[PDB]
Amino acid sequence: SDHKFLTQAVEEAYKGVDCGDGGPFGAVIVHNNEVVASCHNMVLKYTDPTAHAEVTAIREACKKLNKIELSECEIYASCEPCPMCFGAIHLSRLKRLVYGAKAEAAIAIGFDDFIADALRGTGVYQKSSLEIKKADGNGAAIAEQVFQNTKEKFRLY
Amino acid sequence: SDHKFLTQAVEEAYKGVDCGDGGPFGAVIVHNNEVVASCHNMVLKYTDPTAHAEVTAIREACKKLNKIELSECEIYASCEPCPMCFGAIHLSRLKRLVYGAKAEAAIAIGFDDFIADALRGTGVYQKSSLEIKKADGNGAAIAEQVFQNTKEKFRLY
Ligand SMILES: O=c1[nH]c(=O)c2ncn([C@@H]3O[C@H](CO)[C@@H](O)[C@H]3O)c2[nH]1
Ligand SMILES: O=c1[nH]c(=O)c2ncn([C@@H]3O[C@H](CO)[C@@H](O)[C@H]3O)c2[nH]1
Ligand SMILES: [Zn+2]
Ligand SMILES: [Zn+2]
Repeated sequence: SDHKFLTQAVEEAYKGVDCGDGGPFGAVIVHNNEVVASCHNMVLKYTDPTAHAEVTAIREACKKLNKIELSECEIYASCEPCPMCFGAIHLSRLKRLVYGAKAEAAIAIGFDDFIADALRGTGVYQKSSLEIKKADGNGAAIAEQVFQNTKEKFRLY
Repeated sequence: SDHKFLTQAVEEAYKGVDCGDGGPFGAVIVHNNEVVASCHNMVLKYTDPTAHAEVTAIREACKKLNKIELSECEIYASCEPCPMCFGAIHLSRLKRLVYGAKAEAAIAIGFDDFIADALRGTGVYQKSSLEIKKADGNGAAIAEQVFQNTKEKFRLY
């Protein structure tokens, strides 16, 4: 099931960059194999620098489920969540995170050198016991290729 | 001017608690002593765990100026911004953060031990360049008092 939802996040990244909503980032929030939210980066469409794919997905899932905690849900991110998005995942009480590409793949096409210490376990104050899986193999290769594939179809931000 | 805007952020915190919008947190974004945004936590109002005072203020400031970067603006937070909000502050390119109370003040009254390494200077992957001022004296007293005064006047989240 991990491959299915990570693939959906990747295709959301492509869709969002193709419609000009924002950058090539997708996020899918699922509740026991039922997709609650399927979103991409909306920074350009919303004129909102916080409207990352993950934050957008959290907003939508919480509004749809009428609760501010997503402890029964998991989030699939096309790319490794940034510090803001990882903090949002923590505040959401999401119980699992699966992400496709490492943040370096986005940094390679010019994005901010902006990586969540708590995700990589390199913090003094911020810790995390969130279950975190970095995908490998097939879906991971596809997810990493997103940034080379889309790098001239959108504005950096 | 720092004290005036920090006190307005604290006033926003009290205001938001009174109307049941969310927790005792406020944020004011200014552009050369002109207020661009004045908000409080809206997590309960919006059913959105990302709607912290800082994130709400960034969204509204960027909507008012019709741009996704706030490089000429400064932000005043009644309480030390969390990892999510400090990440959003990074992404917004706000050039200066002035915050009132230490995160320990919010932790003492029930909020998560959820502290941003990059704000306190212990981040490894996240490196902030923005100027950061922790308020002293009367401003610190105001901001810390927020959490004693609003104890059990709001629903925790
Ligand atoms: O988690 C993220 N979600 C996004 O939508 C997004 N859009 C851009 N970025 C930037 O990509 C880099 C790798 O996380 C960081 O510079 C992010 O700010 C994003 N990070
Ligand atoms: O930066 C923040 N803005 C808020 O609105 C807010 N509301 C609650 N909290 C929590 O307070 C603690 C200290 O920052 C952390 O547990 C935050 O999640 C907040 N942090
Ligand atoms: Zn992000
Ligand atoms: Zn916050």
